Amino acid sequence: VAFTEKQDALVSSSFEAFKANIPQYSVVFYTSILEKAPAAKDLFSFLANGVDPTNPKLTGHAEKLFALVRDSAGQLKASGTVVADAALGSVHAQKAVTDPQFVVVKEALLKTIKAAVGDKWSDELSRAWEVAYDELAAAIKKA
Ligand code: HEM
Repeated sequence: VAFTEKQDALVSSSFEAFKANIPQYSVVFYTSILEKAPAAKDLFSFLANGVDPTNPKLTGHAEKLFALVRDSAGQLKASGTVVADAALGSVHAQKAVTDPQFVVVKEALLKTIKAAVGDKWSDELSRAWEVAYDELAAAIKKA
Protein backbone atom coordinates (compact mmCIF):
# COMPACT_ATOMS: atom_id res chain seq x y z
CA VAL A 1 0.00 0.00 0.00
CA ALA A 2 1.59 3.14 -1.37
CA PHE A 3 1.52 5.93 1.15
CA THR A 4 3.87 8.84 0.62
CA GLU A 5 5.75 11.31 2.71
CA LYS A 6 3.37 14.09 1.78
CA GLN A 7 0.33 12.11 2.73
CA ASP A 8 1.93 11.37 6.09
CA ALA A 9 2.58 15.06 6.56
CA LEU A 10 -1.05 15.94 5.90
CA VAL A 11 -2.20 13.60 8.66
CA SER A 12 0.43 14.46 11.34
CA SER A 13 -0.51 18.10 10.79
CA SER A 14 -4.33 17.90 10.82
CA PHE A 15 -4.06 15.60 13.88
CA GLU A 16 -2.37 18.48 15.63
CA ALA A 17 -5.41 20.61 14.77
CA PHE A 18 -7.52 17.86 16.28
CA LYS A 19 -5.32 17.99 19.50
CA ALA A 20 -6.17 21.72 19.88
CA ASN A 21 -9.69 20.92 21.10
CA ILE A 22 -10.28 17.27 22.11
CA PRO A 23 -13.55 17.83 24.08
CA GLN A 24 -15.21 19.82 21.31
CA TYR A 25 -14.01 17.67 18.36
CA SER A 26 -14.70 14.45 20.22
CA VAL A 27 -18.37 15.66 20.36
CA VAL A 28 -18.58 15.79 16.60
CA PHE A 29 -17.13 12.25 16.38
CA TYR A 30 -19.45 10.61 18.90
CA THR A 31 -22.59 12.43 17.89
CA SER A 32 -22.00 11.22 14.31
CA ILE A 33 -21.54 7.62 15.44
CA LEU A 34 -24.61 7.59 17.73
CA GLU A 35 -26.57 9.15 14.88
CA LYS A 36 -25.90 6.30 12.48
CA ALA A 37 -25.11 3.26 14.64
CA PRO A 38 -27.98 1.88 16.79
CA ALA A 39 -25.83 -0.46 18.96
CA ALA A 40 -23.25 2.31 19.79
CA LYS A 41 -24.76 3.84 22.96
CA ASP A 42 -24.85 0.42 24.61
CA LEU A 43 -21.43 -0.75 23.39
CA PHE A 44 -19.22 2.03 24.79
CA SER A 45 -18.71 2.19 28.55
CA PHE A 46 -18.51 5.97 28.58
CA LEU A 47 -21.47 6.50 26.23
CA ALA A 48 -23.66 5.42 29.12
CA ASN A 49 -24.89 8.92 30.12
CA GLY A 50 -24.53 10.43 26.61
CA VAL A 51 -21.89 12.59 24.95
CA ASP A 52 -20.15 14.46 27.73
CA PRO A 53 -17.15 16.59 26.76
CA THR A 54 -16.11 16.78 30.49
CA ASN A 55 -15.77 12.99 30.88
CA PRO A 56 -12.04 12.35 30.48
CA LYS A 57 -12.80 8.71 29.61
CA LEU A 58 -14.73 9.79 26.49
CA THR A 59 -12.20 12.43 25.52
CA GLY A 60 -9.30 10.09 26.32
CA HIS A 61 -10.68 7.32 24.16
CA ALA A 62 -11.03 9.69 21.17
CA GLU A 63 -7.50 10.79 21.65
CA LYS A 64 -6.37 7.21 21.74
CA LEU A 65 -8.34 6.40 18.62
CA PHE A 66 -6.99 9.27 16.46
CA ALA A 67 -3.31 8.73 17.61
CA LEU A 68 -3.59 5.14 16.45
CA VAL A 69 -4.88 6.28 12.98
CA ARG A 70 -2.08 8.86 12.75
CA ASP A 71 0.23 6.03 13.82
CA SER A 72 -1.21 3.89 10.97
CA ALA A 73 -0.10 6.63 8.47
CA GLY A 74 3.48 6.58 9.88
CA GLN A 75 3.67 2.79 9.53
CA LEU A 76 2.39 2.87 5.93
CA LYS A 77 4.76 5.66 4.96
CA ALA A 78 7.65 3.67 6.57
CA SER A 79 6.82 0.14 5.41
CA GLY A 80 3.64 0.11 3.26
CA THR A 81 2.00 -2.13 5.82
CA VAL A 82 0.14 -1.67 9.20
CA VAL A 83 -0.30 -4.18 12.11
CA ALA A 84 -2.67 -3.98 15.03
CA ASP A 85 -1.93 -5.27 18.52
CA ALA A 86 -3.63 -8.60 19.35
CA ALA A 87 -5.45 -6.99 22.33
CA LEU A 88 -6.99 -4.36 20.08
CA GLY A 89 -7.88 -7.18 17.74
CA SER A 90 -9.87 -8.95 20.44
CA VAL A 91 -11.70 -6.04 22.08
CA HIS A 92 -13.45 -5.71 18.69
CA ALA A 93 -14.10 -9.44 18.09
CA GLN A 94 -17.12 -9.28 20.37
CA LYS A 95 -19.59 -8.27 17.59
CA ALA A 96 -21.07 -4.80 16.79
CA VAL A 97 -17.84 -4.28 15.03
CA THR A 98 -19.76 -5.41 12.01
CA ASP A 99 -18.11 -4.21 8.79
CA PRO A 100 -20.80 -1.49 8.18
CA GLN A 101 -19.90 -0.08 11.62
CA PHE A 102 -16.29 0.45 10.47
CA VAL A 103 -17.63 2.67 7.67
CA VAL A 104 -19.82 4.58 10.11
CA VAL A 105 -16.69 5.33 12.26
CA LYS A 106 -14.65 6.40 9.20
CA GLU A 107 -17.40 8.78 8.29
CA ALA A 108 -17.41 10.22 11.83
CA LEU A 109 -13.61 10.49 11.73
CA LEU A 110 -13.46 12.46 8.45
CA LYS A 111 -16.24 14.71 9.55
CA THR A 112 -14.25 15.36 12.74
CA ILE A 113 -11.06 16.17 10.90
CA LYS A 114 -13.08 18.41 8.67
CA ALA A 115 -14.50 20.37 11.65
CA ALA A 116 -10.96 20.63 13.03
CA VAL A 117 -9.09 21.93 9.98
CA GLY A 118 -11.59 24.56 8.79
CA ASP A 119 -10.42 26.27 5.63
CA LYS A 120 -7.44 23.82 5.40
CA TRP A 121 -9.71 20.98 4.18
CA SER A 122 -9.03 19.45 0.78
CA ASP A 123 -9.80 16.10 -0.89
CA GLU A 124 -6.04 15.34 -0.51
CA LEU A 125 -6.50 15.53 3.25
CA SER A 126 -9.58 13.32 3.41
CA ARG A 127 -7.85 10.80 1.23
CA ALA A 128 -4.74 10.63 3.49
CA TRP A 129 -6.96 9.81 6.52
CA GLU A 130 -9.24 7.39 4.61
CA VAL A 131 -6.28 5.19 3.65
CA ALA A 132 -4.67 5.16 7.04
CA TYR A 133 -8.05 4.40 8.65
CA ASP A 134 -8.87 1.63 6.16
CA GLU A 135 -5.50 -0.07 6.51
CA LEU A 136 -5.75 -0.03 10.33
CA ALA A 137 -9.44 -1.23 10.27
CA ALA A 138 -8.22 -4.19 8.09
CA ALA A 139 -5.30 -4.93 10.44
CA ILE A 140 -7.65 -4.86 13.46
CA LYS A 141 -10.01 -7.40 11.93
CA LYS A 142 -7.17 -9.71 11.22
CA ALA A 143 -4.76 -9.26 14.11
C1 HEM B 1 -10.25 1.34 12.69
C2 HEM B 1 -10.87 2.06 13.73
C3 HEM B 1 -10.88 1.72 15.11
C4 HEM B 1 -9.91 1.96 16.01
C5 HEM B 1 -8.62 2.64 15.64
C6 HEM B 1 -10.38 1.59 17.33
C7 HEM B 1 -9.66 1.72 18.45
C8 HEM B 1 -10.15 1.50 19.70
C9 HEM B 1 -9.36 1.50 20.89
C10 HEM B 1 -8.06 2.30 21.06
C11 HEM B 1 -10.07 0.83 21.79
C12 HEM B 1 -9.63 0.18 23.03
C13 HEM B 1 -8.98 0.86 24.17
C14 HEM B 1 -9.19 0.03 25.43
O1 HEM B 1 -8.59 -1.07 25.50
O2 HEM B 1 -10.00 0.44 26.31
C15 HEM B 1 -11.32 0.61 21.29
C16 HEM B 1 -12.42 0.10 22.04
C17 HEM B 1 -13.71 -0.12 21.61
N1 HEM B 1 -14.08 0.10 20.31
FE1 HEM B 1 -12.87 0.65 18.70
N2 HEM B 1 -11.69 1.21 17.29
C18 HEM B 1 -12.01 1.22 15.89
C19 HEM B 1 -13.28 1.02 15.35
C20 HEM B 1 -14.47 0.73 16.09
C21 HEM B 1 -15.76 0.33 15.52
C22 HEM B 1 -16.05 0.23 14.02
C23 HEM B 1 -16.53 -0.07 16.56
C24 HEM B 1 -17.88 -0.46 16.57
C25 HEM B 1 -18.94 0.41 17.11
C26 HEM B 1 -15.66 0.06 17.75
C27 HEM B 1 -16.02 -0.40 19.03
C28 HEM B 1 -15.33 -0.37 20.23
C29 HEM B 1 -15.84 -0.82 21.56
C30 HEM B 1 -17.30 -1.13 21.91
C31 HEM B 1 -14.78 -0.68 22.45
C32 HEM B 1 -14.69 -0.69 24.02
C33 HEM B 1 -14.87 0.73 24.66
C34 HEM B 1 -14.11 0.92 26.02
O3 HEM B 1 -12.89 1.31 25.98
O4 HEM B 1 -14.74 0.72 27.12
N3 HEM B 1 -14.45 0.61 17.44
N4 HEM B 1 -11.38 1.04 19.99
